Amino acid sequence: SHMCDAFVGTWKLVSSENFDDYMKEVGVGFATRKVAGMAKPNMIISVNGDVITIKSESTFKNTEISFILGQEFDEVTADDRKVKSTITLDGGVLVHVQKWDGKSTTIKRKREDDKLVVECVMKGVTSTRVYERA
Ligand SMILES: C=CCn1c(S)nnc1COc1ccc(Cl)cc1
Repeated sequence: SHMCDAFVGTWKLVSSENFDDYMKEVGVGFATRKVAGMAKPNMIISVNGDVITIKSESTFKNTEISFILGQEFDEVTADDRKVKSTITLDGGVLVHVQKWDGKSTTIKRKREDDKLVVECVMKGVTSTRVYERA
């Protein structure tokens, strides 16, 4: 009974494009790029009241964020950046902006057919990561 409804569930990574180039743009080092690029995460999304939780479980590094839309929070990313994040809903798309060290990256998550498509942008470099229901 909320529009974030169509994101809720357990999702498994099924394709990725350009993720190595995105990670380079972000500043991820060689060994982390290689190990992280292998990972096939499951993404678990839930909602409880105003609080959204997004968990990522993988061979590389389990993560979990909980947040309220529009309200900034601290996040330690899988690659160990300490970032300040704000997530909003813009026309049905969850828009996640991460700021650190004067840099910014945006991760958009949207439902498209039976997929959840994740677009990660750092400057001119975009990676597209497609998830299907587990
Ligand atoms: C950015 C995309 C969000 N995401 C997806 S989709 N799968 N894993 C992640 C978490 O972000 C990472 C950032 C840098 C590295 Cl090295 C590894 C993961």
